Amino acid sequence: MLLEAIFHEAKGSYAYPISETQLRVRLRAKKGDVVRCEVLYADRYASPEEELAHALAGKAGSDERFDYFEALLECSTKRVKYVFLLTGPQGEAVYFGETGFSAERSKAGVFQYAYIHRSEVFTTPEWAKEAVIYQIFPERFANGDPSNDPPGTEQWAKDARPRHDSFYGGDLKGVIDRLPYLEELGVTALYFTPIFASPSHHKYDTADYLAIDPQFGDLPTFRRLVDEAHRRGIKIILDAVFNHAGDQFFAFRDVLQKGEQSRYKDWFFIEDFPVSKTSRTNYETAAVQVPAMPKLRTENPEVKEYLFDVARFWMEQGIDGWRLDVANEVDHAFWREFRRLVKSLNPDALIVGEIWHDASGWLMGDQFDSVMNYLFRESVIRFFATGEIHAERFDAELTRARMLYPEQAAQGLWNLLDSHDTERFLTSCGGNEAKFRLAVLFQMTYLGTPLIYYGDEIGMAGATDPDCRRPMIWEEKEQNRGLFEFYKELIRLRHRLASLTRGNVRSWHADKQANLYAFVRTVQDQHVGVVLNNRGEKQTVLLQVPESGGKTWLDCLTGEEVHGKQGQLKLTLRPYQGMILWNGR
Amino acid sequence: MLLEAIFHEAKGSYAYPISETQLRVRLRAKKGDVVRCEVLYADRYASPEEELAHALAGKAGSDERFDYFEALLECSTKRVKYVFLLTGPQGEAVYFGETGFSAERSKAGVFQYAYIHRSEVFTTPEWAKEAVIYQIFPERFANGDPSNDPPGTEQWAKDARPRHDSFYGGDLKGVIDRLPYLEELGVTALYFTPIFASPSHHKYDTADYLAIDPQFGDLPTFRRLVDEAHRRGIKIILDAVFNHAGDQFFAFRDVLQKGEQSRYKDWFFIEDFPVSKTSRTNYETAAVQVPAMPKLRTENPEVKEYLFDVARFWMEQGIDGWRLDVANEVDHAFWREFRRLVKSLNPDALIVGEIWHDASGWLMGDQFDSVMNYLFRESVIRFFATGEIHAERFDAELTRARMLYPEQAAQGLWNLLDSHDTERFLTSCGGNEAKFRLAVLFQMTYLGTPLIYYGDEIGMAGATDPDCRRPMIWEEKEQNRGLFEFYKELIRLRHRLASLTRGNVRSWHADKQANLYAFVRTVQDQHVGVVLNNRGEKQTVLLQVPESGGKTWLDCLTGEEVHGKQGQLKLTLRPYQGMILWNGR
Ligand SMILES: [Ca+2]
Ligand SMILES: [Ca+2]
Repeated sequence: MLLEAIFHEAKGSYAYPISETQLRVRLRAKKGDVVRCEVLYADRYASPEEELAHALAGKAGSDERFDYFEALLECSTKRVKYVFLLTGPQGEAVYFGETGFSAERSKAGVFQYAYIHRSEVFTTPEWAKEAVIYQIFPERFANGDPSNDPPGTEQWAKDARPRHDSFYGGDLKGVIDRLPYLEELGVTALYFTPIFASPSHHKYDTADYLAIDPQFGDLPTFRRLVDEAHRRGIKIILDAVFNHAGDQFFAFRDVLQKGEQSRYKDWFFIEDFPVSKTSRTNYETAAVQVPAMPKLRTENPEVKEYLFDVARFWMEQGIDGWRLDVANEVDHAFWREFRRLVKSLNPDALIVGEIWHDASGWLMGDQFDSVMNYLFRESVIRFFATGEIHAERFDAELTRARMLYPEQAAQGLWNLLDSHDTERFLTSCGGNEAKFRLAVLFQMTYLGTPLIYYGDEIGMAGATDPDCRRPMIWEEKEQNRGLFEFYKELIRLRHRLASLTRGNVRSWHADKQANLYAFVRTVQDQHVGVVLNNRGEKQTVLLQVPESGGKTWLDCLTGEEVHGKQGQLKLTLRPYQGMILWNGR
Repeated sequence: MLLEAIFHEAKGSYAYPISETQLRVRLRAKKGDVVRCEVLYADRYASPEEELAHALAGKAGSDERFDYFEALLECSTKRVKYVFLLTGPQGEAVYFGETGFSAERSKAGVFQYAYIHRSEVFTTPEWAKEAVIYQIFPERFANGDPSNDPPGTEQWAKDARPRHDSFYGGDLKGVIDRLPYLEELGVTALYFTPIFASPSHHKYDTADYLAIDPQFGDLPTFRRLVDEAHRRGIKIILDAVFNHAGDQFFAFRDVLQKGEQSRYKDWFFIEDFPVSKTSRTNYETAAVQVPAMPKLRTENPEVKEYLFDVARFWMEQGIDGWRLDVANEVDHAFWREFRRLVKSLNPDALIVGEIWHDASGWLMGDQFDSVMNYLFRESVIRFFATGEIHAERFDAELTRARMLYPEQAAQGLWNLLDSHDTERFLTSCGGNEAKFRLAVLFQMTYLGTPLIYYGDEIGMAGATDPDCRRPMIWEEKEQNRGLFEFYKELIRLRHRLASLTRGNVRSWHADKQANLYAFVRTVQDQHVGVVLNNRGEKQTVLLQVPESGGKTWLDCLTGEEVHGKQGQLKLTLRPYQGMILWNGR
């Protein structure tokens, strides 16, 4: 076995506590090099001649190139040292520890998780563990008050095709007026893109962090939304853009006028004076050469304190969480402290980040609760929509992203299909609803938090920005109530099947030919196996089902009962059909 | 090449800044597996059509199983994305990125270091980079004040062989009287084991954090010691026992008297009252069943604040840093805040921890400045002392550990040859002074901060505790002035050769048969080579030396001037003789 491909670390995503006396440990190895992984451990202060504890690490999954083994160590003393006993195909015994590899245990040394502090056990809000988030782009969701529509607002019709500068008048009132609809669907939370006062159309260049932009509504209106949403069981998540402020931001304005003599000169990253010029920026800004968005020096305590105050303000209005924008550019110190604050005001406030790359440094538990799961979108798009990859490959990408962070994070990653910055998934599937349904079926049964982009639930289509931001279709006649009802059912099943919300994920079957993928969600004794026939052909499949997990299963989508014989389940899936088999326990 | 054995991450010890605009990158792969590692990178927002910047990753070293490539990235934007270009022994090329591996650059994906904030750049005290520390065992260094000796103190003589309950009267006053000696030796700091009010002999069970143990002196004397030491260019480091307190601790005693009625019961970990019993305890303690050492709940704001105040008090007295004890058992949050307090009070205050296992998590730059290099000792014991490992193996251990943490930490690790909890190194050398001397030569020229155990410089000997805690030999005729002068010369050389304090390390030669090891420390244009012939026989060797690094060398220890001919250097070493070649640049 290739010893240089085996990996572990007493930290990060490979060693972390799930409670004060339970330590989870993961081990990576060349796919196929290890067939049996066991952990021998003991208290760190245990006598040398003491009997070691045993814990078998079951194989948690495999990806494109590696195998991952996982074990749960019981540590009543909250202190543990451990060494891996890896067994290969030809029965070779190799010990693995901090010192390195060796046929003799003692020479391998041992890994150590010094101590488990409860304040360091990754914890996220309970409602978010079984939530269903709904993204709302205010300007295009619903116009509840025409009195606030800016000049040039265009007609609200299904045949309307937005342009970069188009205006439809969507506002908060609109949302309040539609909560009944959103309640019917079963969404548990609403996620709003920036909606704070700004002079631009997109509102990412914050003019006043303490006020709702006039075109969307006012503070009194926002409070009404918060409450009305709250009694329907819907939480509110606001989008915070702390990485940079807008060029209308009061503090920035003082710099544009007082320059060097500005009480806030150190609140930003300014090269030299005069403070500005057209087409040329002499101060750091968002991305590259964007004068409207001067970068904020979050490292500056005064800046820190203001942003925190901004945070305090809106949490006082009763919001439930924040989706951080371009957070990976704000110092960790800030986020570590932001968390501390946000949680102190409301232990149940959610903190979701947006980072387009391995976000581990932010998902250890002392910073964000989760991040947008773009890896999930890439995988479902290339698998369900374009077909660039087959089911077995789909399985790989899926497994790899999953082993990225600790389980507490994986469970609350937002699984999006699209957003206001990309084309609508139905478009991605080329108008093929049969494909859309299977992907939605997956989205609703996989590990993570399902996020629905406004309108997709009733069949809205569209190209990328700005064709993805078309006016919400409210004409019951123009809506795909068929698809809508589909979401309802799925959201329903996900709320009653504890396994779909808080269970683990283990691949069940993968076939590059049949392009059929199946996985099993498990929590306690309940098992729910999802089978995806991503192929336009009626197919039969024989699945392995060890009798231990049950002898009878129910397909929650058809009520059809399927029985297993001698460890096998014969399933017949119509073109692009998905099955949700509950073990009834 | 075997891709499953190649490793990298956009964080930790494999990706970190060294400046606000410079990012170091490390990559490892199977030994011999890769021949060229290039880093192609650009700003995170750079246009897809722009050319990528190139960066050559030199092989920073290699251990028993891996090769380590390291490169430096120039990021003027403080934002960078990059991909690796790896070539095998057969010229086959492949890109390595976050996405995975591919012959195509784009399909490899790209690693990303989102942003480099100045507050996150690992920064350690400048004086610590070129320091030489002397570990003082208060009770056994010098007795300047007979009136404060503990009852039953024994005669201070060379033939004395300490026992567990022995006493000799060493105290702070003694250290003061001997400050001239330390100054002559050349030490720039003193490390004191615990010296705070405690009922026991060892003083690890803190009774009073704010007072010096009467047998050692009092605050006035401590102030005097700090001042007399400072004027001599010597700093003061105290040992902080924050993981647990003594059972005589004002807080613990209160709970002991009032049980659940005490306002300090939540400062400890108690399962049920009343609180007390011998060999058995109803409260968590350091290690296993140690009544006199109840664990402090450092997670508690009150407990946190007290120790932080305790710190303030001593720093107000003028100390230069702390040695944390069992630091790996207190929460990280505590340690991060400790650092902020400490540096705000004195940016040049050192924070050294003691972890007996991979300490990376505490060495990212937001916690400790470095830790004791227990690894160094291990390699030195087995290499120079017992000879259990040969020069090539020694090479591996040394190299592997070097790559364990970020260069800023690696550079300041405390490299000890022994301690008060171990036998003296000379004894480990079975009394062989040649074996001992050669080790000191390596210690005084290798990467990290040399830590001299009191008396080792004059040839003290002894088995592990308590025989290593014999009273310091002060009678000049009874001291080994040869050894002493040896340390002095090596210590003086280390201060003049910038390479020896601020230079990197590269293996120069490793011969398992001749048991000769050589390395070179480099900074700017200066190169200093160290050749150690760890054999009791006269040996001759041919070292490589391309004319680029010079053709002339000087043995700083002997003054002998050697010359390289045709890129080769002829060296003749005497038994256990070491050579320090300075290229005079
Ligand atoms: Ca409106
Ligand atoms: Ca004394």
